[PDB]
Amino acid sequence: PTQLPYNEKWEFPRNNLQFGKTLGAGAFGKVVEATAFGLGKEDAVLKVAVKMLKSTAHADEKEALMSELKIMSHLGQHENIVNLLGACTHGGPVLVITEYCTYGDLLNFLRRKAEAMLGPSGRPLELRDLLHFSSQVAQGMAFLASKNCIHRDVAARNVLLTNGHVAKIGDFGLARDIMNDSNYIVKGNARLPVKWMAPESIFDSVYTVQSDVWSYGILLWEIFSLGLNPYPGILVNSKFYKLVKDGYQMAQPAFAPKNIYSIMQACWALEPTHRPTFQQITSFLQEQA
Ligand SMILES: COc1cnc2[nH]cc(Cc3ccc(NCc4ccc(C(F)(F)F)cc4)nc3)c2c1
Repeated sequence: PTQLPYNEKWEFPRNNLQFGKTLGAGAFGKVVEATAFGLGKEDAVLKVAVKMLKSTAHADEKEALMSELKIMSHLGQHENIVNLLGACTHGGPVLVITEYCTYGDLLNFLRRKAEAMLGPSGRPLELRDLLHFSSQVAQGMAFLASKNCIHRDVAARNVLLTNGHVAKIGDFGLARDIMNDSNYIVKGNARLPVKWMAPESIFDSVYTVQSDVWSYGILLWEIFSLGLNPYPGILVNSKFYKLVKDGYQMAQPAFAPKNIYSIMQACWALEPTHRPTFQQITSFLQEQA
């Protein structure tokens, strides 16, 4: 968990990085765009996303970034996650070099796309596009699940779009301003994305792959509503916790076929083991796309 080894195959020279604009910034971290020179086997020169701490960060934050790095090394690579390209551990602050995704997170892309289509009164989205997006994050999640890996924050804001509009699951983490983010509710000590959480996660503080499958259900909802907020208009309070515990589910989104909303409902099984596996979801979605 903390005792994994950082392999130095990933080690990259920070002086071979030319930084661009900041892509996102949290309290104690940020993601900045950069150009790396001689990166990888083929000595590629490409645009990367670099994840780093700010000056405000302390040893606590340093440890987390390192651990995250150790995990990304452990996991392996898959087309539908945000891959680790390299890391700078020596001679300065820890820098994490990952794939750069031209279109940013899925949530804004969906929201800004929808506005463009409404406009008249790139090209517009069609139902195939949402199926593909949904499909791809399933392949990605299914990859983690094969590694006994738990994301604990599945949502459209942490799903990124590269060229060709290929979806990759990531985690902004320190690079997200969750202190002022209303999608993150203050429960006790922690700030949690409550509306995406399985009931067992909220109450028993239990996180499994199946709790991630629940969160994926919420994700499908975001996609087929073109970026609406989950449980819209509903304040997170005692009533809201009771409702979820008693099997309250959102209504069908405007753009979901009934079989897609059916799969949303299966993700929201109150019993964790009754929810689908990510592979099940993948093969079904692949077929629809
Ligand atoms: C905004 O415009 C962009 C453009 N390209 C981009 N590439 C990566 C990000 C944001 C980002 C940067 C790094 C990162 N890494 C954290 C992480 C943790 C865990 C995984 C995992 F588990 F899915 F493998 C992936 C990524 N996750 C997300 C980005 C933002």
